[PDB]
Amino acid sequence: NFSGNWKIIRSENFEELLKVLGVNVMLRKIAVAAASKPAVEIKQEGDTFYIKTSTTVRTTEINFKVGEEFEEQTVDGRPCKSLVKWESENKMVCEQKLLKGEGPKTSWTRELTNDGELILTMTADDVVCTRVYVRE
Ligand SMILES: [Cl-]
Ligand SMILES: [Cl-]
Repeated sequence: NFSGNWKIIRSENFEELLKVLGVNVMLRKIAVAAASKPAVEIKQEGDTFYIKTSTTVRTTEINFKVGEEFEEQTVDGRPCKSLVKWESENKMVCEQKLLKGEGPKTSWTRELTNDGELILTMTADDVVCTRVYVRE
């Protein structure tokens, strides 16, 4: 199950994800370094989740239940309305809809492997970033 404190072990394509969302080079470079050793805390109670992710300069906290819309931010920091569903046993998928304006379609997935790794994917249109974590 997803509860725990998680440390990153792999990251692919993060800078490009930000690039396609229009994030400028200075901010991209700052963000990638800032998130290179994040702190991720998850508390799962059935279908209810608390997820806190902290970088060197940012901290985000979401509280949601699978199947119930909630507000969060896109990876580039725009407010959005999100909805998580279970795709399969321990794989949740989230569609995001901007609160204001338009932009590239964004989504994320979080799944647990049999070996206890957490895989996050984040997509912005046709660009996918994958980050893998393990429990502390
Ligand atoms: Cl990366
Ligand atoms: Cl992260």
